[PDB]
Amino acid sequence: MGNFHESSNNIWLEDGHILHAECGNGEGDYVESTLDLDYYIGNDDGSFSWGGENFSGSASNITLDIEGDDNIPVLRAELNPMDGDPVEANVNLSERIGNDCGTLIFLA
Repeated sequence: MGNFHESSNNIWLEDGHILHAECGNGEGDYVESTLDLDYYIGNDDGSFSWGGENFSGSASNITLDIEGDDNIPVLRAELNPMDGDPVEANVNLSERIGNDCGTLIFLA
């Protein structure tokens, strides 16, 4: 899973596409890393898809909010499906987002 959220600091989103977080390596220090969703996440039928891209290309007001008692970075934004009428999509970055040696990585 994307425990990186639990082992990372300053978790948020910029312009709804750029991710920033300080993930450690193990020695005891933190490492500032970032990940691009515009090339990692896409829009699948008005929903979020892990491993896609250009998700924002058909989305609006894309922002990341915390949800749960464990503080899980959830990205919510209105996506435009192929059928019609945009639907509110919500994806938890922690779902498939990890931190390798402090660097931001994706669960593949």
